[PDB]
Amino acid sequence: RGSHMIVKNGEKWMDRYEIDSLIGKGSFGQVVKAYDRVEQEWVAIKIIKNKKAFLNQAQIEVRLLELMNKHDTEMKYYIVHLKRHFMFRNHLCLVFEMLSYNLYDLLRNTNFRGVSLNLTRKFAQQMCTALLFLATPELSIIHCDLKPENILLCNPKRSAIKIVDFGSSCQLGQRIYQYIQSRFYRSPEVLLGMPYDLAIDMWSLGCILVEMHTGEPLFSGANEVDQMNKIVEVLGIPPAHILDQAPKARKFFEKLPDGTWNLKKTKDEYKPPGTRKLHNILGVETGGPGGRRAGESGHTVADYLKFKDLILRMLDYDPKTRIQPYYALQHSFFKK
Ligand SMILES: Cc1nc(NCc2c(F)cccc2F)c2c(-c3ccnc(N)c3)c[nH]c2n1
Ligand SMILES: [Cl-]
Repeated sequence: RGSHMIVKNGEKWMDRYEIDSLIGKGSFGQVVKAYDRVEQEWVAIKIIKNKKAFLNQAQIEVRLLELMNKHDTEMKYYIVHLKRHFMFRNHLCLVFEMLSYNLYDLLRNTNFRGVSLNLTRKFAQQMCTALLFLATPELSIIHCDLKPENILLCNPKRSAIKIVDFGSSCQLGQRIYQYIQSRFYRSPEVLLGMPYDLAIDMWSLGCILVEMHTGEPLFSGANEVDQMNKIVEVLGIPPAHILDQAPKARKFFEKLPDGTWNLKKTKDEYKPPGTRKLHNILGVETGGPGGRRAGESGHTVADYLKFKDLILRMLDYDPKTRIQPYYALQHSFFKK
């Protein structure tokens, strides 16, 4: 009774799946680590709730990464592999490859100190490859929920990562669901109710990489007004040419005499627009985030300037000008 299924541990499904542990619940239902008796390998099984909303979302997710499986390319390997699917005990079940803990657990491991710029660089490259694969014309898949939680390590003692959770995913010209992207990673086009393309995932990747290295969220809004006001602290007021074409622009800003845009009141107070420099957040010249990387190998001002430039390309207010996967992979921040 209710949405969920039966958690036991030790139970064996279809004389094939030996269930030993629950990895973690999601909005969509459960994920469990089990053993495959016929393929002789470990598997994580996504158990979708017995509801239309989540089932319909699962059917899209199934369809999208089946489509990804057709492509002959090394790059497809940065997306989680779906081995098979079957309905069982009235639940849709997706069998995936076993991966490891997410990048939010890896940050919690360091007590939110952040990982090294060297590891942040490896993550940034694998994700830029993954976003590139998604952008293949035949695919043109917009994940719409990229965040540390949906980025998983393959093995806990190694740097290789993959993207998971394509329940929220759509395809370029579509406007299916009311709510897309996690608030902290929500790109400003989505905050202002403007149409969105594959550019919104690159804005999420930008916020994620800064958090990976500083150890904390770049823009941690409690609500949508908080989110925009905190993005404005770092990047200033958005372009007038953007705010002039945005349905929800007059939620957060106000048109002035000069045809200019100034902020609305705190109601009841943020740092003035663009005064919370990304220079001091990364601490390019003050020994890295909170001074914690001072003296440390591979944490030079030169290295912090290249990372800073690349993140600022990814945090472009303009989705037309924001850096695309193919070109972010040519950046000096990755230069060999
Ligand atoms: C250790 C582990 N873990 C995994 N999942 C971790 C996890 C949770 F435990 C709970 C909620 C979301 C989530 F990604 C997964 C998934 C997975 C899971 C969900 N959706 C997709 N598309 C893939 C595949 N392999 C996994 N391996
Ligand atoms: Cl709000």
